[PDB]
This record gives sequence, C-alpha cells and structure tokens, in this order.
Amino acid sequence: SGFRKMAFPSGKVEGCMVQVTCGTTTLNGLWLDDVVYCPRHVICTSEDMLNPNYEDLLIRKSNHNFLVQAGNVQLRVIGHSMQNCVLKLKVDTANPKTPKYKFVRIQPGQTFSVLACYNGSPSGVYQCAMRPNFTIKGSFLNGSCGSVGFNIDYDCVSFCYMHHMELPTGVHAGTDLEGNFYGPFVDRQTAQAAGTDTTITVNVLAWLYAAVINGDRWFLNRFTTTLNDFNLVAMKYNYEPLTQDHVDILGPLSAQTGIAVLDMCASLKELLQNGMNGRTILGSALLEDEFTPFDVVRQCS
Amino acid sequence: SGFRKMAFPSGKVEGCMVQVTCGTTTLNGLWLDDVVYCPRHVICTSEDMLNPNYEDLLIRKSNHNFLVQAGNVQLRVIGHSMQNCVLKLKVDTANPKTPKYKFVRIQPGQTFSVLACYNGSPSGVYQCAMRPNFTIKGSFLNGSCGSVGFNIDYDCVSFCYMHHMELPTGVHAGTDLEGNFYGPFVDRQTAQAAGTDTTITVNVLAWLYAAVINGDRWFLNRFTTTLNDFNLVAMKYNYEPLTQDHVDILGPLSAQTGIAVLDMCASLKELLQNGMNGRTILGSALLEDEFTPFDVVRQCSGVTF
Ligand SMILES: *CCC(=O)N(C(=O)[C@@H]1CCOc2ccc(Cl)cc21)c1cncc2ccccc12
Ligand SMILES: *CCC(=O)N(C(=O)[C@@H]1CCOc2ccc(Cl)cc21)c1cncc2ccccc12
Repeated sequence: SGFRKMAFPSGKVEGCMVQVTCGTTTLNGLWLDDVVYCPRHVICTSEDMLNPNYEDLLIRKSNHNFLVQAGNVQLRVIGHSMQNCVLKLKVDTANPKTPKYKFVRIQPGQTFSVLACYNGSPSGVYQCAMRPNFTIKGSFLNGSCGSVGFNIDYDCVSFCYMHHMELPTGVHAGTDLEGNFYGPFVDRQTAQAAGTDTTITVNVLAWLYAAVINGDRWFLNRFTTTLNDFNLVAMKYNYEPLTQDHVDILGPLSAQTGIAVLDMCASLKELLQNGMNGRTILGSALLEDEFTPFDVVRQCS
Repeated sequence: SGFRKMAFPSGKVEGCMVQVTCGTTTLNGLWLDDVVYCPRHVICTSEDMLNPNYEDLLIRKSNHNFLVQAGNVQLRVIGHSMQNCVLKLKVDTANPKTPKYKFVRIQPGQTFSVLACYNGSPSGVYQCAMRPNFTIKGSFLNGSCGSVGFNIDYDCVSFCYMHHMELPTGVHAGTDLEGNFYGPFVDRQTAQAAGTDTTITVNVLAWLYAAVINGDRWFLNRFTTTLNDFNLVAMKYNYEPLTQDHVDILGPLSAQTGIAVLDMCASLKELLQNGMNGRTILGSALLEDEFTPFDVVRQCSGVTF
C-alpha cells in the first residue's frame, strides 16, 4: 500500500551523463554509443543570444573547440552535426555503460523522470509531467541544460526530453532527443511565454482511482454524468477536456474498482465545486495531475 | 527555479540490489563486498511469523537453502549470520559495483531516498522522511522487503534504512543496516500500530525558505516570535518543538533570504492559526515537511553526486 510520486531508478541514465564545454559555456551531454547529444545553444556567444544562426555558428566550429569530459576522462570529438536544436558530437569512444535505449516524443499529460545534472554530474532525480502548455515544472538551475527526461521500459530507457531553457514564470522548456521543441518555443533569448496552464484531467481521474484502490473513498458520490456535461464544468475550472480516448484508457482502473469513468467524473465535478473541506486524498490537499493511468496501474501492481 | 521532491541518483544502490529466496519467500538483498544483507523474516513462512524464534530458525537453515541471484547470475552463499533483525549472507563473490559506503542510523525528521525493488530489481526511487513516530510513508507492495533507504554525500552512499513491514494504516516500518528497528516495532505478525504522527517543524521552515528563494512571499509578515511562544503554539497543532539546534541549522537559509528564523516562525504560526486562505506555497495547499534544511540548500544551489 501507499502512493508516492516515484521516479524511475536513474542508474542507466547516470552512466551516460557527460560534461560538454564550448568556449565559456559548460552544460550536460548524453553519451550514447559514440555520440554525445546536447543542446545546440552550447555554441552560442554573447552576441548570438537574441537571433542566433546556429547553422552559421556550427560551420565555424572545429571538433577541437568542443571539450567533452566523462568523469575524469576527456573524450575526443571526431565529428559534429546538428539535428534541429540538438548538437551531436561524434566521439572516438563508445560509452561502455550505454543501456538499451530509444528516443521517444511524448504527448502532454505524459510523465517522466528527470535526472538533473550540473557539469556532467547527476545531482538529483525527480518526476515530471509534460504540461498541456508543453512546459515542464522542473527544478533546474543555471548549468542544468542538457539534463534529460526518461522512462524505463523493463530494461530499456526511453529518452523523451532534454532541458534547454527556463521561461520567465519559472517553468521549463526543452526538446525531444531529435532536437524538436515541445511547444511553441525557440532556443533564442527572444520574448517567450508559456500559454495558461491547465490541469491534466485524465491524470486527476487516474489518481482518484489510485486513492480508491488505497482505501480513500470519501469523495465518491452516487452521481454519474455525460462526457459533454463533465467537459463543460471541468473547462470552467481550467481542466483539460476529457476525450473518449481518455475514458477508454481509464477502463482497466474502472474495472478494478467497480466505479464507471463517468461515475468518477461526477466525483471530480463535486470536488471542483466543494473543495476538500479540510480533507486530503492520498495525503494531498490539492488534486494531483502528474500520475498517468499507466503510472497508477504500475505502482498499484 | 522550481522546487521538486528530489531523490538522490540511485545508480550506486541499483548495482547492489539482488534477489534473496528462502523456501517460498522472495525479497530483496543489498550486496556489498562479499555480504548480502536482507530482513531476517525471509527465513519465515506461515507459523514462523506468528511467534518466531529467529535464532532457532536460522540454526536449522543451511547455506544452500538461501538462493541469491544478482541479475542473471546465481551467487553461492558460503556463510550466514544474524545481526538484530538483519540477516547477513556471506557470498563467494565480492560485488564489483560496491560503492564507497557506510551504515548510518538517522533521526526523525531526516530525509532519505528509497530505491523500491521487487525480486532484486529496482523499480522506482522516491524521497521520504523518517516520521517523528518512526514510520515512513512509503510506497511498498509485497516483495518490496529488503528495499533500502540512503543518502549520498560526495561519492559516499550512507545506507540508513531497510524495509521490513507495513502497518495497518498503510505506513511502513524498518531497520537501520545493523538490523535495529526505527520505532517500537517488532518483526512478528502481531497487533502493532504507529503512534500519532507529528509535523517536522524545522523541515516546514526549510520549505518556507525554499518557497521564498523561488519567489513565493505572500506568507511573510513583519512579525517575529520567541522560541518559547512559537513552541507553545506549535505543540497545540501537533508540530514538533523547535530547538536551538534547528534554529542554527536554518541559519544559512536565514542569511540567504534575509528572513530570520524566528521571523519565519511568526509566518508559520499565522499559517497554523489562520490557514492558507485558498492560497498555495510551491504549488502545495499543505505545509510540506519532508525537505530538511540541507535538502533545500542542496537543491537551491545544485550540489552533484
Ligand atoms: C543552460 C541554462 C540556460 O541556458 N537557461 C536558460 O533558460 C537560458 C537563459 C537565457 O535565455 C535563454 C534563451 C534560450 C535558451 Cl534555449 C536558454 C536560455 C536555463 C535553463 N534552466 C534553468 C535556468 C535557471 C537559471 C538561469 C538559466 C536557466
Ligand atoms: C516483504 C513483505 C512483508 O513481509 N510485509 C509485511 O508487512 C509482513 C506481513 C505480515 O505481517 C508482518 C509482520 C512483521 C513483519 Cl516484519 C512483516 C510482515 C510487507 C511489507 N511491505 C509492504 C507490504 C504490502 C503488502 C503485504 C505485505 C507487505
């Protein structure tokens, strides 16, 4: 029993973290086989902050300009190329600790673990969700760029995120491992702002099912609702609308607890209307939205 | 910016997790050098847990009864002994992935990372605090026994907890790596209950400092208080009393933010007597008490391991 926000064990990812230095900028790189992946902004100078031409900056670089350090060993850069906003540094040594891995692009609402690093050294691991506005609410300081987000599929590491920037509101933006940003963000110092964040409704419902599995039933009610009426109410509380895909995904939890999805939706509508009234659900006074239906099944089984 | 509940990177500990099987019971073991540590209740089955004489049960067991598996490799048990509630299985192979380590006993309020495992395989890592009632509010299923709690300082792993049991309220109990339980618990199937839990006051104060470092200042007020006045109020809300040791430990955060400890105590006293008023602190509607002052400095300054 018990329900915790749990990250994946980070060992497989720690053995891939290296330090990448280019001029006066130092950040983290992900060393997989003979390639080190890192944010392309590691090549930016003091004048290319607002309008960098990364293709123009990278052409002017040589392999000897990139300092890559894996622990106490300096790796030799033998090639460099750019794929979108990620720089790929070909090195002369394959990482012997390279786990089984894949690069995945995730959707909003998906969760993942972040191994926060500084100077190529892992400092902490936490759990995140890709917000509906495509930002992540991380904990990153200067020098955390190149830290990665991942999930672990049995023995396989699925890399889904690489950290690039902090927006003015303190939220974070980054790319998948092919260098494509999540959201309408650019690796430029131009005025950028995240859209208004909304609650991941499907994840709140999954967490209410986790609470019922763990014995917490006080918020249940005898009502049901149509999907359209639930969406109309939920959108007024800045909750994401729930699609038929989300209803189907909650099916196994609905079958496990004996509470239909639309019955649980009526509990959620009531919670939004009344608040908690001094009560907590799974030790929380707010509705938690960073547990997916898959996370709930995995942790409760 | 940002403030998350963050665990230590678990790699150094994952390389020590093995599976220990004795009869029909399978749980986790911690393989350090040529010794595998695990809960001694692995030698129990059905009648054994009701009234166990662990010394009598262990004497009857042979080395070959213990099946130890490290990944896809079976380790051979060449000796066995018991230290309190932990079983130590001497193996014929030293763990090549043994990190620099020490066994430490922690105090209530102290936090640590838990590497939750099943069948010797790490499945998740989470951060928690040793509650004042000596339980931990973990997330553990059957087969999680033997999972360990740890901290990392520099490149040194300090093992502070080993999981043994779940109490009827869903909270968890375990021992240090010398087999001594945290709290008034015993490793026997008998009626046991945790004492009433209290809030780790020094940790709430550290988390309020983390909130200020991150820009959340709505709860700050012009007032200060005495340690005596604060403790009298706090103890009525089931908060742990704050000692001069706790005030000194918060010193660096008080210097960094310009909010003296007793100044922050006055904010906390108002937060208890008046509530949040619909507001949140670091995205939370409750006061968080599972971040120590050291955790806050570490996360808000980027110390690496
Ligand atoms: C490697 C850190 C870094 O680059 N951070 C930024 O957000 C940059 C600051 C200047 O503006 C900017 C524009 C575009 C891009 Cl892609 C990056 C930046 C950064 C990332 N995470 C956390 C941070 C905390 C404090 C300062 C900078 C941070
Ligand atoms: C390794 C699992 C286990 O032993 N768990 C227990 O709590 C035992 C259940 C029977 O009573 C008992 C008495 C004393 C001791 Cl030391 C252990 C037990 C166990 C541990 N964590 C989570 C669990 C979840 C569900 C069942 C059993 C759990």
